Amino acid sequence: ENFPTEYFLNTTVRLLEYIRYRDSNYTREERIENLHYAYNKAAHHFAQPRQQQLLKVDPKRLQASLQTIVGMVVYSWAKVSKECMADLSIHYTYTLVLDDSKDDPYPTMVNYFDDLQAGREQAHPWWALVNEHFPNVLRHFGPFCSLNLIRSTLDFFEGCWIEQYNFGGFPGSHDYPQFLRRMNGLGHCVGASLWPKEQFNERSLFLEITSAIAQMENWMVWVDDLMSFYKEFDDERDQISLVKNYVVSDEISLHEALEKLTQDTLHSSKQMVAVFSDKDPQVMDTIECFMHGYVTWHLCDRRYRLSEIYEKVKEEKTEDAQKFCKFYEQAANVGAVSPSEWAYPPVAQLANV
Amino acid sequence: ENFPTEYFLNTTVRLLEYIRYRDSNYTREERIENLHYAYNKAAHHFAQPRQQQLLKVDPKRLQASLQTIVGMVVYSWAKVSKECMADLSIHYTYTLVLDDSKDDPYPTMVNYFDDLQAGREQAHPWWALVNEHFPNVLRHFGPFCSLNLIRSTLDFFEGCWIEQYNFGGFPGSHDYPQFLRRMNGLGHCVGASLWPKEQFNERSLFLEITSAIAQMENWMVWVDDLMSFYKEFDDERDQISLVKNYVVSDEISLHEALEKLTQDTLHSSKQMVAVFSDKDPQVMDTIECFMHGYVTWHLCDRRYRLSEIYEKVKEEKTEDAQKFCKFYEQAANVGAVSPSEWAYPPVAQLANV
Ligand SMILES: [Mg+2]
Ligand SMILES: [Mg+2]
Ligand SMILES: [Mg+2]
Repeated sequence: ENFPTEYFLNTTVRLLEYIRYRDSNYTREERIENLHYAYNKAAHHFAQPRQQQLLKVDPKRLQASLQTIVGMVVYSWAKVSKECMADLSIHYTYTLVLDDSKDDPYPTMVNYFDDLQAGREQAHPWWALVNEHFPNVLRHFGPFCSLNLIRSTLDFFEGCWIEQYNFGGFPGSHDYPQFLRRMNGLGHCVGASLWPKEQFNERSLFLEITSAIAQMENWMVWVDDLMSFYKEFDDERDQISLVKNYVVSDEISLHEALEKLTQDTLHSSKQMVAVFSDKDPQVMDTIECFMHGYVTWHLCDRRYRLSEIYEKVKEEKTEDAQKFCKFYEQAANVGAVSPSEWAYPPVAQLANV
Repeated sequence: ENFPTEYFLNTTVRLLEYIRYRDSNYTREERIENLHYAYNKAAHHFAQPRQQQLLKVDPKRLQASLQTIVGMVVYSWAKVSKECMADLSIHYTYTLVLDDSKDDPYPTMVNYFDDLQAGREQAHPWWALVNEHFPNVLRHFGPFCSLNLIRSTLDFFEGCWIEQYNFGGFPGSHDYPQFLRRMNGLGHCVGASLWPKEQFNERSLFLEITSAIAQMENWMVWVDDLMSFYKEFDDERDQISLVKNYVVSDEISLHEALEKLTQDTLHSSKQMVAVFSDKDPQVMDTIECFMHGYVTWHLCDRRYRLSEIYEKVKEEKTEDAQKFCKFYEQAANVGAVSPSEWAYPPVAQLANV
């Protein structure tokens, strides 16, 4: 009934300690420069007439979606170039936006393969925009990493299709929940997009990169699920989250579902550190900066409402409460930025022009 | 080292006993009918000069691979049409060929996306043949199932790429083993290819089909990991396997890995029943025919050399050796068919003509 505040607090602090969440050389001024650069290129992109006409999305939602994504990319893909941040920001905004569509994909997918093989534009307008823009993203990567982004985005499309059914799985279908989360998680897209060929040699680091994808896929989706647990707790609109599907498919209490998620998240966090600590320094740096930035993004983006938790235990003398607050303040310290400092002008204004 | 023959018998018996292995998908006459029909069409396809030119494989290997796959398809896709069996046999023969192949995809995947988007033939000859043939397979399915086949085949390609490095994962990279197995397992391709639109309405059974894909993906791969353990054990190309990757990645004994696998496999089997038992009978039927036929195929087909094991423990007085031999005999009774009764003429002969 009530939110598991202490249990949530303990797990979150454990998660941050396990990943060695600490300060970086990534400054606020640098952040702002990156945020504005990525926002500005993406904003001009989505403001073009073709994009404005084929991408069915409410203007205010697009604006909010773009801002949250730019934040996610600039903060988590800390080592990539500005161009790479901008181009990845566009791709991930396309993916987030597809979740606003309730339109049945069936009719637009009947000739998917034949049109693809023939080089004809796809019937589904989202595929038309995404496949047209894709090269701007792939140009930053080698063939192996590119193949991964392509596959993950294709999986994501199928995941959105499945979700239109608002199905959490048949009771007893234990393998359904993760099958769905992987399908919609963009794990291999995220995992592989951390290695621009400009900074990494895909062939020389094949093993570390392949391993990063395998481990980051689960780390990223589970951390998102865990940190989204507070905002989703009482959301009666959101009915098929991973945790909620665990309840339905595994026939267990929400608490047990949360326990499952916590165990997987903490273990994933430890093996991440254990495996990459001794590997190539540049690789460990990218992985570590992703984890930290990804957490900071969740802590600083209003969408997750975690400030509400910080505000509820801000004066408790509990160990976890105090540790959570210190971490939170650390995050806001470098992540709490006013949108007026980078996200301007609005996409709709550039669209009218 | 030495093959855990003793434990191999223990696990195999447990699985067969739990699923209650019993193949009754065909009369001997029907089985021969389908095998020949599928083989004959596939044989004429692979004998075409274009196919002979681009598919780089030793004639004897192609021949042996085709017969192994015709058996897999006919034996497990018992409810689909002869045409579907044939077209699926061609597709899965392309994949098995790549499955044992040793090539570097890298150079021919550099312009993969751009060529795909422009409708230009792919540089990698395998993709050139597979994508050209694909429509003959997809015409049997609705858009959702088709999308699944496409994704799984693309995943499979990446899977074989990774295997080229003979990497079993970094010690402690717990997520690597299954990451790779799903990547190379063709799970969604197999699971989705069980629902031809001629017999099933993709929209009326969307949930059961999605569920079947999710659950069968793991049953399918795990069952093969267990049963194909023998032929892979000492094969250089198969040293990177789920079982052997569990050892390296999770730092555990081959024994523990096998027990882990069989436990998963038994659980997967249990939920398959629990979930589909009381669902649409036509769906349950296709699922049952696949599970039993899939096992029959592993016990009879050459590729898995399970006869060799039979010819060694047949005399042994162990209880497992007796259970295994009873099952092996039961499977041969229905599945042991002479190639001379259906696999003719040889591909090579049709090619020279
Ligand atoms: Mg394989
Ligand atoms: Mg193989
Ligand atoms: Mg195998």
